[PDB]
Amino acid sequence: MIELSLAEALFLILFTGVISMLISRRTGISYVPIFILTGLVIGPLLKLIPRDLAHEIFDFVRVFGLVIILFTEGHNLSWRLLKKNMPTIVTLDTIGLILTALIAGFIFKVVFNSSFLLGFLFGAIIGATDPATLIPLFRQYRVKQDIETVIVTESIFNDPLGIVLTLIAISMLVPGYGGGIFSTLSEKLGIYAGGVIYFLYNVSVSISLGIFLGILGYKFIKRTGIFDFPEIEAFSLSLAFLGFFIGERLDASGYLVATVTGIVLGNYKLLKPRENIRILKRLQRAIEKEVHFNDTLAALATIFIFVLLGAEMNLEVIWSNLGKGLLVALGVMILARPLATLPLLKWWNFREYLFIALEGPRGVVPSALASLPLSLALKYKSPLLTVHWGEIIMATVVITVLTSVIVETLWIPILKDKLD
Amino acid sequence: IELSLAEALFLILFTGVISMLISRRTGISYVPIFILTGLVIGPLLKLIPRDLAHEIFDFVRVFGLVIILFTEGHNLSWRLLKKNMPTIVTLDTIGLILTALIAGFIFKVVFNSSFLLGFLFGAIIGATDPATLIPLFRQYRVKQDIETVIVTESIFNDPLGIVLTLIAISMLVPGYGGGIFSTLSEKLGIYAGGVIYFLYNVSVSISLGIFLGILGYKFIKRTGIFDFPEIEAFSLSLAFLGFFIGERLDASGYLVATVTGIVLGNYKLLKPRENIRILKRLQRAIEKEVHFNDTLAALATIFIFVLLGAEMNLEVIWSNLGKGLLVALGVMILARPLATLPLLKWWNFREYLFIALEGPRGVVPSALASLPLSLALKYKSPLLTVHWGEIIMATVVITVLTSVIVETLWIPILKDKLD
Amino acid sequence: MIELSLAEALFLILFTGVISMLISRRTGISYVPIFILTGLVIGPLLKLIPRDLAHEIFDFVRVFGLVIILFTEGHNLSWRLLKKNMPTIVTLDTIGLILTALIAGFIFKVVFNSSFLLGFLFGAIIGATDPATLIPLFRQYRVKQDIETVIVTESIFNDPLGIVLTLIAISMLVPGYGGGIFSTLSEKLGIYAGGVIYFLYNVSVSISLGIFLGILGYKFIKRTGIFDFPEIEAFSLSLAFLGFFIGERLDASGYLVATVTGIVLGNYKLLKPRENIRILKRLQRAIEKEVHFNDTLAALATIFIFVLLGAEMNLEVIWSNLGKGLLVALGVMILARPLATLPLLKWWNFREYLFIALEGPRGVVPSALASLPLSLALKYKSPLLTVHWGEIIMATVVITVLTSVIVETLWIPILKDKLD
Amino acid sequence: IELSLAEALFLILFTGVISMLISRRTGISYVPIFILTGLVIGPLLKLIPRDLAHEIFDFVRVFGLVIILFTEGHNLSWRLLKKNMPTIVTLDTIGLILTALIAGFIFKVVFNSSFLLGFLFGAIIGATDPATLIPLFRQYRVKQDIETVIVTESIFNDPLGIVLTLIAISMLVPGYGGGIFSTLSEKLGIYAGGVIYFLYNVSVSISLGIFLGILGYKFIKRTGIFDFPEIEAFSLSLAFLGFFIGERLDASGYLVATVTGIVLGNYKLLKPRENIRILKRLQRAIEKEVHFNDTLAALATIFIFVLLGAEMNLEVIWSNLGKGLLVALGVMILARPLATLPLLKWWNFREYLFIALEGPRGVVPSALASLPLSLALKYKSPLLTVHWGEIIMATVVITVLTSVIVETLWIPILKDKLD
Ligand SMILES: CCCCCCCCS[C@@H]1O[C@H](CO)[C@@H](O[C@@H]2O[C@H](CO)[C@@H](O)[C@@H](O)[C@H]2O)[C@@H](O)[C@@H]1O
Ligand SMILES: CCCCCCCCS[C@@H]1O[C@H](CO)[C@@H](O[C@@H]2O[C@H](CO)[C@@H](O)[C@@H](O)[C@H]2O)[C@@H](O)[C@@H]1O
Repeated sequence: MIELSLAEALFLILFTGVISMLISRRTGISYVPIFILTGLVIGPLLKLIPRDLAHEIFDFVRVFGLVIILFTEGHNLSWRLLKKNMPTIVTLDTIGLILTALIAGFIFKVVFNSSFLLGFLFGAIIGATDPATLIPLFRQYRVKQDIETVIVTESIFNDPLGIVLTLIAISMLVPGYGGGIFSTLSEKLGIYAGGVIYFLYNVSVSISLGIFLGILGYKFIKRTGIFDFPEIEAFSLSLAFLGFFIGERLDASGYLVATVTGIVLGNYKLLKPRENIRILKRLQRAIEKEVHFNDTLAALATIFIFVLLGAEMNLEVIWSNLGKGLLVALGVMILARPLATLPLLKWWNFREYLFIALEGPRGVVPSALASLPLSLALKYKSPLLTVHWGEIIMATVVITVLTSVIVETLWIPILKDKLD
Repeated sequence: IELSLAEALFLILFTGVISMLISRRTGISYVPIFILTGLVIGPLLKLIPRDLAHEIFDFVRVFGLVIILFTEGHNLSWRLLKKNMPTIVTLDTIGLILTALIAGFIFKVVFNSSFLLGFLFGAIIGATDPATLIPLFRQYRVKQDIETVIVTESIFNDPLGIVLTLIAISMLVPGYGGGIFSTLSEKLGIYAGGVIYFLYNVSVSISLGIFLGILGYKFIKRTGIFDFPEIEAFSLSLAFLGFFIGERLDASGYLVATVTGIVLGNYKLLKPRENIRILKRLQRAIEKEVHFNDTLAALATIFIFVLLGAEMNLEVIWSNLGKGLLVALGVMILARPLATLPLLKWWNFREYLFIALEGPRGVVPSALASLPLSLALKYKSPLLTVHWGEIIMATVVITVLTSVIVETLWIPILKDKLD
Repeated sequence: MIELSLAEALFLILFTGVISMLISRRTGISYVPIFILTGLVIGPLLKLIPRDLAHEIFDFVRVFGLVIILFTEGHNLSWRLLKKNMPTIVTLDTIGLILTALIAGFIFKVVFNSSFLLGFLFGAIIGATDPATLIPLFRQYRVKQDIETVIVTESIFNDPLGIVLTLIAISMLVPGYGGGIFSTLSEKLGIYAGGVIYFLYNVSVSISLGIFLGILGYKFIKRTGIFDFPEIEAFSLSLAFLGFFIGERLDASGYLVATVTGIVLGNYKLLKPRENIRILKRLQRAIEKEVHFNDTLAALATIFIFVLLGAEMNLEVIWSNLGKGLLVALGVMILARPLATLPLLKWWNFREYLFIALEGPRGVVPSALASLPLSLALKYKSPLLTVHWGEIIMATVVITVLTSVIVETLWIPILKDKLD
Repeated sequence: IELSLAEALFLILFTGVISMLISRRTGISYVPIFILTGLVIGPLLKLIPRDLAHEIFDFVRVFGLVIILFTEGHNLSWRLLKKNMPTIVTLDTIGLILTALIAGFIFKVVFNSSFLLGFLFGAIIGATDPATLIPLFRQYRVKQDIETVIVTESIFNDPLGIVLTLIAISMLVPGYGGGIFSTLSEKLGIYAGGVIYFLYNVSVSISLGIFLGILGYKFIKRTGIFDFPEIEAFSLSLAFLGFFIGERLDASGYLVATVTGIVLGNYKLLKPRENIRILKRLQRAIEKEVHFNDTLAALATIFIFVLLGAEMNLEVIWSNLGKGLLVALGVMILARPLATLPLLKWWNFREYLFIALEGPRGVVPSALASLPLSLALKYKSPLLTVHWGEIIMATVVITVLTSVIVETLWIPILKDKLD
């Protein structure tokens, strides 16, 4: 079939998305696994959408959708609230993310023999976190104000970072894919240390440039004074993708850049008392509307990601490695998190921290990166990265997300009473 | 790969923003600014690979159009249609087709091209979109009913302006797509077959259209979905469903989507059935949904215009503007009136001359500008030399530009000097 | 596989061609059906070459190969020898070709219900003749000098003409494919008469223009005086394809044009006694070499055509309609020819003509046009021309060529003694 | 579709003919005339769509090359090779590679491009083909052995000039094709891995080459085929077989074919086995076959050159000729000698300087000119920006032109002033 098949796919996607959201609206079950299972049914079960096409879309979505999503997530948070607990988090992401990634790598490595790189990329994928399916649930069981903040921040920050780790890990697996400066710093200064140097490098660059472009955007809106639709929205998207582009060109993760810009505009209010208020309020409201708009967009993107992930998976590989994946998953949930969150114990009680450690689930970003290695393997051949291992990784990640979301979402309340 | 895409989207959207700025503060209509800026971005700076832009255009040509026409379908009043339904119907069937033919004759006798090619050009330049005229309407206080009938004309010509292109296109491909139209053409000749095919198309499209609209509303009732993002996802879903099925039955999915848009945009009808209580809520929810979609459609519009700007090549358009302008003036001065003269029986002569004269060509042709060239270049069909493609496309560009601008300058003079 | 699969295909083609030619060199059996069967084996039997790829090549070959072949065939004959029997032949081709085409159309029509057009195109395909596999055989059994000439001429002339009929017939089946002037003359003056008017038209145009370009070529070689390789060869090809191009642009069969040019250069010797002989002999020999070269080329092309035809066929359709095809074939052989060659009886005896009528076989051109309708059906969809009918036509043609060549080649000698 | 193709072939071949004419009567070498005429035909007249020409080039790049290199393999003397085999081997391995590297350094420091891109450029401009020099050789009476070693250098550099390109190309594609070279690069680094890969390639290619050659001759004996067209079909068949299998085992099929060409061209060897009676006949049959194939190869050569002429775009080449010429002079004056200095140990200094200086770049680079651009444009690989492609290609054009012409003008002066 021709591009009308793509449209058909689109309709099926959105429709099923709506349906699933209805299920969640009508049943306390999180919408994520519903999305996934729905994708599975709509895909492999009924062969309505083929995996090849599914992936063909999935790359596009993997880019744009994630950009929008991350940007918006950038918009959502509040800098004061994060500054409140700033020292805690930076370590938390940096150490946790990497440590979780590394240890799970070791974890993955044992279950199926693989060069570390494979494991490390697995963890790098599972790196990110998404308690977006818990945030409502927290309010639903009188969860304290304080921790929700730091967790939210953790997710919003680690989402792009998991990618970086992933892109780093992948770059290690395939020579040409690695950017220039990484290659240089690697050959020159080893891979272990090179990873770190490039880490601090691209992080610093990305965040700084993100700030730059962000405030530049703010000033632009200031002078231009665009309070009316749709130019503000268009400008927003253009800005995000700009940050992403430039960021990626300079061998950095443009995702983090855009995200950062989102944080800026989302939490930047600098003005001279000489300035009128006729414009500040207009820009405020404008920003608000644009934000909500992109919230909708990001929602769409999210739905796409989960469902497509659903129709992406190969049942055979899954079932074949069903159990193993499970062990890996629960293992990750109950070992990777607590062990990588140990060095925060000096800030909260042996009981207190246990919650936030044991609670962290895995969602969007890893769901979107599950097919990436497979994508490459299909696109480019490499002995280090077999297609086989691609399918394996993807399957395991699927299981991981499922298990994580389900178990965490289910066992939240029990924790509360049993800890507070 | 995707990096270049990101760059492109960035500069396009940014471009659009800037263009809306300069249009805002200079008061000039935004469209020509769009086209010219796109011109800058593609060929002038050589920043954008024309062919990639062509790919993106291949993307937008269906989806952007679907969305745009859907939202257009929303912004409609069934009542105001009901008032002048015969005027409209006469204007969008007979008038449109006649316009196509006439334009065809023009193109033929100006380029020595085959009449089929000319007719293709006509079909492409059929649809109109005077969204830029509206502010001038409410500003110079043009009579309401006129504005209404013109608008309602556009909303209907946009999708009908598409099928006719697909017709001529299908006529160029020797196999005729092996579709219904092929058969009809074989059993009754191309003319008759074409007519019957048209009627089939429109009929089924509208029936299935209102069908899906109703099914949609009903679905909302049973499901009771009133919140973002569920409602929007639903809307898009329905749109593309309509389109997909539409084309699946060889009918203009665009027409279908538009019709569904009409349904939703004009559905306070089954309100007295259920308690109005929740119904008001769904009404306003639909309203905000519509607004959102309006924004989307605006975006897609920007895409289309700017991309059209970038895709053209100055060599051809220059070498052929000397004739091109003449073609444009030609259609503006001859095609519309001769096609709208049957409408003289209902309305006044002055009113007639006005509504005929004021006929700007907008988005839809721009979206179909590259289409013949694309099909020619891709399918490598013998009847469609690529040069012909460039010719048509350029001609379309000229036409659009000139039409939009002089129509935009017509009003103040055109009103007072006759009405 | 990538374009190396095409190369593989090439090797297989030529190799098997060589093999088959060895068989014919080592066994009196004509090389044509050997080629075909070889193609069948190498194709459908072993799936070494897929039908899709096979056809993809087959279009290319269908063009260029035929051009070269027809051109060379143009070169081969001698104008004096044809002028000897000129009145006989013109009628013979014109009437026979059309009549054979028409009657076989009726013949095809009865065996399987079809609109005439289908039958007419069948006959149009079977139109051409190729006794190239008999020409040696004639010498092998002391066949008289006279008839071989007229038959040779008949083939060389009817080969392009069968195409025209075919292209005409096809054009009738698919609207857009028909050229401009045919369309006009058809709508204006009916299809029956339109066919004739366009026939005389494009024939006259093609032959005239062919002469023009031909002598133009001769003069060019004269002034330029290119006696050395390879410029003469390149120029030859360029000329042929030129004639073909221009011919096709003016809604005429460029094949016939090129062929005609070939006839010209092959048999044109005009010079002033004032002119030296140092150049005439050089151009003579040059022409000779170029001719032989293109003979080789044409041979290659021929091999391609037959073998690819072999790997093109669908065994299922064949077997399904095996018998029917046979009846059609022998029917054609024993009815179409004699009945369409009746009006030459006023020139030769009731016995004499019977030979040349009953002997005409069908070869190259029809072998190359067997897949054309199918080609279109696959490329373009049309209710009048189903893919089904495409496969059918192709199969029937295959059977026809096989049967024709085999039976004629086998039963030649018996005729001689039993008639002379 | 095919109509345009026919037009193209017509004008190309005709063009070639004319070019050979003007080259014949003006005495000037035919190659630059080829390139310039192609220039006329493609961009100048806009007669030929550059991209279609690119397609055709994609066709010729394998087949034309296979034939050309095969026939080249024929025209060879095993004896004369045996004489200076070490000189040759040293010249085609170490010398060639060194030339590539040096050119790479140049390209890098002149365009700021990555060293890999430069090296790609080097690999492309590696191979040489001085077929235009031969007449000047026999005319100005250059020493025989020199001519021989240079020729035998070319015949071997042509295919080796290809693999190195495929190397750098493979290096650009991140997956490295997942081939042997990938593995070797992973286990031993790109340098070592590349070397070992090279040795593997050459070894297997030659072994299998002579294998197929022998198998070919033997086949002829058993089959006793001495006549057109059987013999020719056979030849081509064998060539493409060699190529196919060659590439199937990730080896340069070009190298294989060339080697088989060497085998056939130099096989009077097993004559004393069988009665020479029929053997003389097969010998001469092989001779005429070779001649035929020579004609073919000439044709393909014309194709390649003219097409190269048509494919380029004057904008880029102009905007970058200022540097381009410098790059060319650069390689001619620096790359060869520094790469041929190890050959100083065998031959005299004057002879060395001569054979080094006189190093024209011919067909093979021209065939690989568009290849990086093609792969970049098609695969859309991130490391290969299309602009880079245009740059490389143009640079190659400049290089070829200048090299050929100044080398062609070198000889008369270059001989007497030092030898
Ligand atoms: C700018 C002019 C003032 C207008 C403010 C715009 C609305 C911002 S307030 C904005 O409202 C949402 C939908 O009503 C609420 O979202 C809530 O989430 C709940 C979680 O199950 C759902 O029941 C929703 O129905 C809603 O009650 C609230 O969490 C959010 O903060
Ligand atoms: C121009 C200088 C003189 C050289 C003349 C070139 C050769 C032209 S003569 C040219 O020779 C062919 C191959 O030997 C012959 O072809 C013959 O056909 C026979 C049919 O089974 C085969 O046995 C062949 O071996 C050969 O004897 C002959 O029919 C043809 O006419």
